[PDB]
Amino acid sequence: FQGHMLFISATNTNAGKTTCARLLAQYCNACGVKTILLKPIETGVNDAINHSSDAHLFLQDNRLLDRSLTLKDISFYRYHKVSAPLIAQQEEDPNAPIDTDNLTQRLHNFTKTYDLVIVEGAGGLCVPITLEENMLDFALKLKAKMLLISHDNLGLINDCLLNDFLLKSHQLDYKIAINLKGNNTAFHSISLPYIELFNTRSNNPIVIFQQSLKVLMSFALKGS
Amino acid sequence: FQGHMLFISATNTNAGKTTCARLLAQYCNACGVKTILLKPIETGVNDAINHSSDAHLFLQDNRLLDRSLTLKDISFYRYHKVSAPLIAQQEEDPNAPIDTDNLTQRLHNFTKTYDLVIVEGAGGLCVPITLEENMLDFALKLKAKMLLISHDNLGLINDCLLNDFLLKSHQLDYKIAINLKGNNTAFHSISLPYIELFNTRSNNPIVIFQQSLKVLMSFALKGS
Ligand SMILES: Nc1ncnc2c1ncn2[C@@H]1O[C@H](COP(=O)(O)OP(=O)(O)NP(=O)(O)O)[C@@H](O)[C@H]1O
Ligand SMILES: Nc1ncnc2c1ncn2[C@@H]1O[C@H](COP(=O)(O)OP(=O)(O)NP(=O)(O)O)[C@@H](O)[C@H]1O
Ligand SMILES: [Mg+2]
Ligand SMILES: [Mg+2]
Repeated sequence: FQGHMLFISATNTNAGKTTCARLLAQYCNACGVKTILLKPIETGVNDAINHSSDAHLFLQDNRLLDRSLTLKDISFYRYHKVSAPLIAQQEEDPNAPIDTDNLTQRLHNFTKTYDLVIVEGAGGLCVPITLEENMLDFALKLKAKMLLISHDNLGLINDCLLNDFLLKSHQLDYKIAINLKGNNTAFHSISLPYIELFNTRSNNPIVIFQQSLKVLMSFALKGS
Repeated sequence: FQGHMLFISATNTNAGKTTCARLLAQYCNACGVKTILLKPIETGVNDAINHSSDAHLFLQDNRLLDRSLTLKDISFYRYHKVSAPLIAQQEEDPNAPIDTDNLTQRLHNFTKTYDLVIVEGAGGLCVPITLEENMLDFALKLKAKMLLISHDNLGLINDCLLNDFLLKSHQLDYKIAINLKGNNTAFHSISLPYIELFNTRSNNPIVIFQQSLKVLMSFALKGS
């Protein structure tokens, strides 16, 4: 088999995809599992003046494995508008719809040279890419496994379970992981009691990302 | 037929259920459609010291139609903890699980005396009530129509469409309405372009609450 592919989505923008992706790739690389970070679609950027977008952060990490990589090797559709990608594309690049067949080829080409290809999405599972496809559709076309990152605040129960319902209704292997930030102990008192109950009753438990680097590495790499 | 019943849920706590419920009930009552507001389950309250919970606000509105109403007539399970109702119940009232058969009877009794019974939920569609039921399950047992209120910020696309997927996967009549707050014009530039596209492609469009009091009154009251 060629390298494994793990898509990283989230309950919400700013839940922690980039933070968690970078931590997981660092952990895998430290275990000798050669791992690249890709951000194929990114909104909210201005590359002429700012070098700290997600693709820039990924690029810094990635060049520890390949100095020759450049931004355009790991991120392909980039927009200024802080919006769903479909809208940003229609406004800023009307003649170039996002081509997910092209993306699928470019992402799978990295499975030749990496043990694990981590793909950060944008927006959320239902956020529109093209007129006919959302982020989940893209992940399904990739045949990737899915890591959905949740925020750690009140509301995470509802958000996790809305995504669980959508994911379980589709043919893909997925995990949900809560990105539990430092200084948050309300989580343990308010939300954790239900996560624990849910996990006794579910075949696919919701985990805490920070407790789960080994589990998530195992998940990403298992099988064919 | 006896009075109609409309359940009000949301994308997130604080999206605007109470605000929108009170506006819709006021509009219906001003049209001669006798409407009561109920908050059967409420967390985060301390009735010994605070009289501005959702049930208190509903009670003030409701007593314009019936002076004899009291808090216990319109709200039945009330907890101090700011959490999902299941957790608050297990911690504060371990011997009294929330009984949704009891709730269904109490809520339906108001269809004798009102043209429309508006029922605010808590937490979100997937938030747990009992070990076996969430808010959506409660609304399904009620046989109510559903009004899901969305927030108006970046992220509303994903949130609305996650709820749309869950709702359309169940046997109930529902609308999604965005609670568009004053002073928000980013909405029109950032999110509205996709809502408009989605609505051309959907048999059940996402509306803006503030544009939709007549439409939503019609929805709540139509048919048997
Ligand atoms: N565990 C954490 N501890 C402390 N800060 C965090 C943590 N996770 C995320 N952050 C901060 O929260 C912000 C958002 O996190 P980030 O990982 O960029 O989210 P994201 O989901 O990738 N955002 P986006 O790609 O724009 O949708 C950043 O400033 C992070 O540094
Ligand atoms: N359209 C609006 N314009 C201005 N303020 C609003 C608007 N909608 C909601 N708010 C305020 O936002 C806060 C939350 O609204 P509220 O209607 O109480 O939400 P909710 O969904 O019922 N909350 P909860 O029942 O606790 O889950 C309140 O302080 C409201 O006054
Ligand atoms: Mg990111
Ligand atoms: Mg409320």
